[PDB]
Amino acid sequence: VKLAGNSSLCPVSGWAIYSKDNSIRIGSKGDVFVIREPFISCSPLECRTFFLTQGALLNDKHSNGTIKDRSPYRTLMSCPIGEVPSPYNSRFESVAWSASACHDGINWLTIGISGPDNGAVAVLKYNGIITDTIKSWRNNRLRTQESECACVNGSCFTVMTDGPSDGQASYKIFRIEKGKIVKSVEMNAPNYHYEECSCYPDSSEITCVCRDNWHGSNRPWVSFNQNLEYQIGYICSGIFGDNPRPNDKTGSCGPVSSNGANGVKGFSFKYGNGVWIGRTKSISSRNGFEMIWDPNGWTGTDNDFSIKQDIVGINEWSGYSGSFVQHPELTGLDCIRPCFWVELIRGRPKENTIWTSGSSISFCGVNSDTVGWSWPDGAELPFTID
Amino acid sequence: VKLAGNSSLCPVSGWAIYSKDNSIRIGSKGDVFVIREPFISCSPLECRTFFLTQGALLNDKHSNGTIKDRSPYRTLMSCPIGEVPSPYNSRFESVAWSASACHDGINWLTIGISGPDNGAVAVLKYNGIITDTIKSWRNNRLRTQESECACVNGSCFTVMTDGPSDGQASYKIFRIEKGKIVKSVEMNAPNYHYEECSCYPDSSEITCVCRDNWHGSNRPWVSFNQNLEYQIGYICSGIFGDNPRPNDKTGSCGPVSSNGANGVKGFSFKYGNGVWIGRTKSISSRNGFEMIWDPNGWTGTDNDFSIKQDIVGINEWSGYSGSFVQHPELTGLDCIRPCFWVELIRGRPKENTIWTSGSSISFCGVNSDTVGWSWPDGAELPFTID
Amino acid sequence: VKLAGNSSLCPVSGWAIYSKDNSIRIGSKGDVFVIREPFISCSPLECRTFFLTQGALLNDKHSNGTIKDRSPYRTLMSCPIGEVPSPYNSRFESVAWSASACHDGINWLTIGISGPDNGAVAVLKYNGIITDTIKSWRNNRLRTQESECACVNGSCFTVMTDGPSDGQASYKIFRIEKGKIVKSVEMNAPNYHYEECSCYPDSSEITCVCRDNWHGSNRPWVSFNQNLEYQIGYICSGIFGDNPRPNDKTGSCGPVSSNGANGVKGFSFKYGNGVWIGRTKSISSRNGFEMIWDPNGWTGTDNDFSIKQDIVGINEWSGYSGSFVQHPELTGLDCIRPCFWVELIRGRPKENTIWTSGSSISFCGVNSDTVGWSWPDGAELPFTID
Amino acid sequence: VKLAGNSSLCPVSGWAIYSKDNSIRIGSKGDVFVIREPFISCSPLECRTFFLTQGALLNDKHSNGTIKDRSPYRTLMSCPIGEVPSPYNSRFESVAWSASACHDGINWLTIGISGPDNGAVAVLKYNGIITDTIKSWRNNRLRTQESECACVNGSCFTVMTDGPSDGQASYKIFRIEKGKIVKSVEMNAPNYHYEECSCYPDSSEITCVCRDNWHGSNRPWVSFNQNLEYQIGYICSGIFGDNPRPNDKTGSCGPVSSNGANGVKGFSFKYGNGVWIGRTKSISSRNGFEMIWDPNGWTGTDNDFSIKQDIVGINEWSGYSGSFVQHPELTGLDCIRPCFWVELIRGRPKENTIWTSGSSISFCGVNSDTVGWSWPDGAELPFTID
Ligand SMILES: *[C@@H]1O[C@H](CO)[C@@H](O[C@@H]2O[C@H](CO)[C@@H](O)[C@H](O)[C@H]2NC(C)=O)[C@H](O)[C@H]1NC(C)=O
Ligand SMILES: *[C@@H]1O[C@H](CO)[C@@H](O[C@@H]2O[C@H](CO)[C@@H](O)[C@H](O)[C@H]2NC(C)=O)[C@H](O)[C@H]1NC(C)=O
Ligand SMILES: *[C@@H]1O[C@H](CO)[C@@H](O[C@@H]2O[C@H](CO)[C@@H](O)[C@H](O)[C@H]2NC(C)=O)[C@H](O)[C@H]1NC(C)=O
Ligand SMILES: *[C@@H]1O[C@H](CO)[C@@H](O[C@@H]2O[C@H](CO)[C@@H](O)[C@H](O)[C@H]2NC(C)=O)[C@H](O)[C@H]1NC(C)=O
Ligand SMILES: *[C@@H]1O[C@H](CO)[C@@H](O[C@@H]2O[C@H](CO)[C@@H](O)[C@H](O)[C@H]2NC(C)=O)[C@H](O)[C@H]1NC(C)=O
Ligand SMILES: *[C@@H]1O[C@H](CO)[C@@H](O[C@@H]2O[C@H](CO)[C@@H](O)[C@H](O)[C@H]2NC(C)=O)[C@H](O)[C@H]1NC(C)=O
Ligand SMILES: *[C@@H]1O[C@H](CO)[C@@H](O)[C@H](O)[C@H]1NC(C)=O
Ligand SMILES: *[C@@H]1O[C@H](CO)[C@@H](O)[C@H](O)[C@H]1NC(C)=O
Ligand SMILES: *[C@@H]1O[C@H](CO)[C@@H](O)[C@H](O)[C@H]1NC(C)=O
Ligand SMILES: *[C@@H]1O[C@H](CO)[C@@H](O)[C@H](O)[C@H]1NC(C)=O
Ligand SMILES: *[C@H]1O[C@H](CO)[C@@H](O)[C@H](O)[C@H]1NC(C)=O
Ligand SMILES: *[C@H]1O[C@H](CO)[C@@H](O)[C@H](O)[C@H]1NC(C)=O
Ligand SMILES: [Ca+2]
Ligand SMILES: [Ca+2]
Ligand SMILES: [Ca+2]
Ligand SMILES: [Ca+2]
Repeated sequence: VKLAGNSSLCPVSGWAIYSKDNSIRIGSKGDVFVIREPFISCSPLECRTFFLTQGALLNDKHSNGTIKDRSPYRTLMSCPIGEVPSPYNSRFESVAWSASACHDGINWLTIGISGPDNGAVAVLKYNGIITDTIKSWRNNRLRTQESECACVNGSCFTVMTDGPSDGQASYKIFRIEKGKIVKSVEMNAPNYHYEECSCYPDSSEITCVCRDNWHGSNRPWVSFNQNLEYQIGYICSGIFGDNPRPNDKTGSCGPVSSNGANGVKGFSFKYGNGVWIGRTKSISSRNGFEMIWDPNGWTGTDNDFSIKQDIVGINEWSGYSGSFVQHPELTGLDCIRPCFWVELIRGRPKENTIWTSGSSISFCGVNSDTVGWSWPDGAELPFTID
Repeated sequence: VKLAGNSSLCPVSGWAIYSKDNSIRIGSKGDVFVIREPFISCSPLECRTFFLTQGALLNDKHSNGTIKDRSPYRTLMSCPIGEVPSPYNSRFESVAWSASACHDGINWLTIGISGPDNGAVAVLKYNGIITDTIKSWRNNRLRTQESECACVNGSCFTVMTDGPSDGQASYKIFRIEKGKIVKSVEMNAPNYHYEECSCYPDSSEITCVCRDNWHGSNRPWVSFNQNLEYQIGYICSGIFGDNPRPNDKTGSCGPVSSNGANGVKGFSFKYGNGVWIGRTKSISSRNGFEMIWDPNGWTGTDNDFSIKQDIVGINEWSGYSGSFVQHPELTGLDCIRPCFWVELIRGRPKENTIWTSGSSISFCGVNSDTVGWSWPDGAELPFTID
Repeated sequence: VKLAGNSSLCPVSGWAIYSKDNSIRIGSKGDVFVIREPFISCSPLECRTFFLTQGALLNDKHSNGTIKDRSPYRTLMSCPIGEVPSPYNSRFESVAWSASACHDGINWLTIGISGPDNGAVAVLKYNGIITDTIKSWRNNRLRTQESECACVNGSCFTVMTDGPSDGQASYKIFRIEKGKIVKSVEMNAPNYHYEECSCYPDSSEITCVCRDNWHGSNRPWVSFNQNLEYQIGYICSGIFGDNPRPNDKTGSCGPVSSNGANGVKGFSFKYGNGVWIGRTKSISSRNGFEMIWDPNGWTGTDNDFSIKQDIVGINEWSGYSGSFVQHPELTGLDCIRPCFWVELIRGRPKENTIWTSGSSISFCGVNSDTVGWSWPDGAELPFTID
Repeated sequence: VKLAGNSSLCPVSGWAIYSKDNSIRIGSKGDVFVIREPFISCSPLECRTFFLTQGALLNDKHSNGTIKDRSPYRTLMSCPIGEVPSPYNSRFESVAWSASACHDGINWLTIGISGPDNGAVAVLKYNGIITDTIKSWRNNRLRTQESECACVNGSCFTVMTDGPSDGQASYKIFRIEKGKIVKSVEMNAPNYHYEECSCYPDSSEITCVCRDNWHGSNRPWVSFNQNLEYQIGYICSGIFGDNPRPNDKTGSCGPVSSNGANGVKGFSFKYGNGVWIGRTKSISSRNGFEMIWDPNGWTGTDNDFSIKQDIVGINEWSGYSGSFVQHPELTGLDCIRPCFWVELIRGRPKENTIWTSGSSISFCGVNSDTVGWSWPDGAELPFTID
């Protein structure tokens, strides 16, 4: 049966570890894909890890990072959560160098973008069958979430960006039913910048927390109903969630220009005026990870926080991170449980290898005892191929 | 339930990318079969990639291409679409050095031809159980589609050739129910030459577009009803569909003798007087691929065209290509969707290796926005074993 | 539903190739078990390949044939027919250095013998659960079929041997329901010798064709009803079915002493006074394979034959061979279809390697066009490990 | 449906071999995890082998045993019984360096403990969904069974220890329904020491046989009803069950201090005043294994016994061992069948390698004929990586 999506988020005091795949450790000898963007999404039966690959395995010559991000070889694929991304346990999903995926309760929806930078096409599959497409409307690198879309009552929702990572781009929200786009709207957001949105349902509404690559070191957000009537803003907290970023001062409800260029895929959970912020430990590099609870960090600008839980050690490698949810139809709970994944990037540019790949850890929000720690990748680099 | 097969082909203005397995890139380290003829066919539940193997893996000594094409080691096998053809994810189908496969809605039908050059036997399996055999009637390399067969109303249909690739041969159309041959007819086609037919259903009828290895650089066709009452011809378009071929001149509704010797497996879709032609970019070798819409190419002789969409770049390796359809019982559409696959041949004879294998890309016909590009194999040759 | 087993064997004029796994060819690089005794058995849903392994893979040091046949490491395992015996696609069945398996229509029965030579225990599993055991009654290498047992109307049947391979041993027939032995009888067979019986159902009765290791170069048989009331004899045909054997003279309805010592696992199909004999092409070594039809070879002693079909070339490697059937509950036929498998042994003692393993080919009996040929192993020995 | 758990243990006169995975032998070439604690547990449909991994494979550099036992990389995973623990056939369960698992009849319950030594958290999953957490209450290495938990009437039960392995610690019994902790009680057991409990159901009650790492060379026990009303004691038999241990003298119903320091995970089955003791053959190291029936060993102090059955030879490697049961809902029997597994440890500290891993053999209790033998690991050490 289709997901209702009408209950609020679960109250969450801590994050319990849910999975760890040890991809790069195992891939040293085993046949494991070189991957990026290991996002998680759940059906009413299971939870899956989606990822992007150049069609190359670790410790092989083809893992040579000479190929561009947006290449003809890049594919979206999925494996069971906690298992390694192997050609022997992965479903092929779509040919894509930018992707999104979500289950409406009946079938899997996957959004795969491929093609040239000046005319990329996003191909929509529902139950493995192509059901719709969209072409680039600004002819400048059509790109999407790199994490799960959000589904409420048989409609799934996503956000796409067309334009520069450098300045003003064009941002669109989409409403999708059974793989077919039934409504879309462009966001009136001058001076804002949206990339790689983490989106989730909450009381029949979707909230996305994204990445400003232009001039924001805090995170932009967009929230909308099913008719795509939206509000936009930035996370006001002085606890800045992007990377790179400055040290924590008083925040802003607009874009924080200080160290605002570049960014990393991220997420955050809104609870009234409060926010659960997932971010790196390092302000300048992709090192460490921590969950921080600010009871007024959504609308307030002060840099005060009450709860902080360690996820990845300051000296260890992290990277991309995204939100994912588990619905009452899967858990049997009365609310929608918030969860998150972290990509643990190893190799270039930070380390002396010829390749780059990411590990995967994930955590679920629970209202019971938890603990801070460090769950890093664990691979000993460089590898045999280097 | 049985596939009805009584609706028209879907109107198609473009081709969206459906799959890419990157199998040769992955097969550098991974345990992937050395394959040829990666044809796709679909059940009402899934789509599968069938292929032929010498029973050898990439980067192994057994992949040494000294063994003849019609060896006793050759086997037909299948794997899920977009995944690598590996011994760990492949389903064994039949012992064959020539094959065809299709799903009637209830069960899989596979046709595997093996045996000596002068007395080959086609073994027919319905649901993996041997249900019939056909013996070579002209004692000269009995051979079939290397592509999916077509099914209508609980009957599946195929074309088989017995005789030389050098001149006049014998061609038979077959009607199959539950894996049993219920009716066959020999085609009365002097001066014609049919090999490796790409066949598809359309309004309760089957259309095959084949390969003239004798004296034709345009593609021969045959079409028939359920009682096997047939018509024959060639594609009249000046846009020549075979390889090798001459440059585009005024076409012919018979065989075009210019560079008509030899060829490559191919396909085309008929829409009234018009034709969707898929072909290589080079006229001499198997390089590049493109889709061309000629509104008057089926029956008209001129070499004008409306639409052209790139698939594989001019300097990139292509090879075999074939058609497959998706029935409304799979898609929920009102028509039968045309799709196609391309084999991307790497190694001998063109490249300095000891082996030869094909990669896989597939596309499906949509009436929404698409884009031309190049989706090539991508493996760095030679390999360790070379 | 449970197999009736009450119809007669299918009339068979020829043998169509059913499978070929190319194990040793693929195992050169891939992770494939070193195997012996690749027998086939079928459930109403599928057909499976069972095999014995020392728990070692090809091209690995552990494949060193220093270990004895009846060791603690030997396990019975099964993989889908035509697929390679890999740790990634094989079900574990039982710890055994001698085995049998059959499906009664409801669940799998497996018989696994392990333990010391002077007190071996056969463990009976039904649906993976241990349901019964038998201990060695003569304390001399308790051993069984090395091929499928036979099931008629919810009772499965097998034959076990306890005693010397050198002279008179003890032979017992068993009746098994839901994995539990409900009746057994000892065979009153002085001067006879039974090892490695190939057994099949036929009109509610079981016929086994076995291997005389003592002093018979023709094959002994035993046939019985469901109450285990049995008849015994030898195949009278001058076309001798064992290996080693003499050249074809006039036969005997008793044991043929000439070249009677040693033997090979084999099979034969009784049709009234006639017999389908499967045997090697070489009289002294395990080379080649052929099917021979003698219209009076069961009860008559003359060495005349009307039909002969080549399976494996005279210069190629063969080995063990067994019978298997497909019931009307699987095929939809009115009779029980006879089929057979051949093990293609490579390595020691015949070849200069450190190991020994077998390939697998199988054939089904059909009443339509067939052909003789040679489908050999195909591996290039010696391997890297040697 | 829920497992009733209200019948008695089956009467058992011997142990028949159930499985052997030969994983270290296969892992020489194959891609097999370096594992510890290969405990077995059964659903009403299948039996599975759970295990812990550092996320490393055999013959890889990552298998370097310098990483601590309670690392962040440690994960609980499962595979079908008798198959190798491979990344290609293993199901991810939880992130854990200490674990327990059981099936209540409806769904799998897994318990995975991870986190820092001073604040470990037990994460409970029902059907793969986090349902509860328990935090370390004594802040000293919270740890559990390393063996299956026991389920009765839709409730599952486990034992957890918090405190030193050096002296007095804290021990708690837990009652779990649908993955939620409904009741727990602390054991009032001064002078006692419980670790790594092997627990099983019997007539609506649970009996655990554990490891005294403090000052006991005989095994401690605890037993309780559904309300967790418990009894405690030690196994009085002079046949000592732990390792290290002294030679068999007069026993004690309290802790036997002689060689009582340290130990190994083990199990035993209670039958009234009698006990089935599984133990190592050596008294100093982890070598050999045997089953012993002492008709008065549970409550009596003498060191006499009736039955003894060999499992692993005196000079062969053994290690951890634990109990698992098969309920009547799986077997169709009238009682609850006792079974057990043995871990076969190869490598450090005993052997000159860089790694440590365990093999797996399992046995089930039958009332029919059995035989003593030796079923050892069998791998030739050292390996290429050593
Ligand atoms: C990865 O790719 C790079 C770029 O193609 C390779 O760099 C080459 O290194 C050799 C050194 O002998 C030079 O001769 C080439 O000219 C380099 N190429 C370029 C474009 O500068 C590198 O060898 C590759 N690494 C692999 C395959 O492991
Ligand atoms: C194609 O054939 C299908 C199935 O044979 C037709 O659907 C049937 O149409 C008849 C006509 O009244 C109905 O009685 C049945 O209820 C239909 N069956 C199903 C399964 O739908 C369909 O009409 C045909 N379409 C055409 C002719 O275009
Ligand atoms: C592939 O097979 C061919 C032919 O069997 C091998 O070529 C041989 O190479 C030798 C020199 O090493 C030459 O004398 C001949 O041309 C070939 N021999 C024969 C008997 O034809 C080639 O070595 C093989 N490649 C492999 C196994 O990697
Ligand atoms: C297979 O096993 C045999 C027997 O153990 C090994 O033979 C040994 O060969 C070496 C040669 O240096 C001798 O030193 C040993 O004494 C031999 N053993 C015996 C019992 O004679 C052989 O090396 C093994 N092959 C492998 C592991 O590949
Ligand atoms: C063990 O418990 C089972 C299930 O609770 C008992 O079986 C039930 O017994 C009651 C008693 O009349 C019947 O009403 C039900 O029909 C039974 N249910 C099932 C599923 O069989 C069983 O009696 C108990 N066995 C004992 C007490 O030894
Ligand atoms: C396993 O890990 C250990 C410790 O990290 C490695 O041992 C090192 O070896 C060097 C000499 O090569 C010695 O100086 C030290 O004893 C160790 N170094 C450190 C920093 O502790 C060992 O090489 C590793 N084995 C592998 C990777 O195979
Ligand atoms: C959520 O939706 C379901 C189905 O529409 C409804 O039954 C339920 O009352 C809703 N829950 C709310 C509004 O809390
Ligand atoms: C929920 O689903 C029903 C069923 O289609 C739909 O009609 C209704 O609009 C929905 N309610 C929402 C979206 O709140
Ligand atoms: C075989 O058995 C079935 C069920 O017992 C019966 O219906 C059928 O008549 C039998 N076939 C024969 C005797 O030919
Ligand atoms: C076939 O099965 C029935 C059902 O159990 C049995 O009663 C009868 O004896 C059988 N008939 C045979 C074995 O011919
Ligand atoms: C074919 O479909 C069924 C199967 O034979 C038959 O009943 C029906 O009349 C036929 N329909 C056609 C030929 O369109
Ligand atoms: C436990 O089983 C069910 C579940 O609570 C309950 O109805 C029944 O009364 C109980 N039976 C016992 C404790 O034996
Ligand atoms: Ca930024
Ligand atoms: Ca041609
Ligand atoms: Ca003999
Ligand atoms: Ca102790």
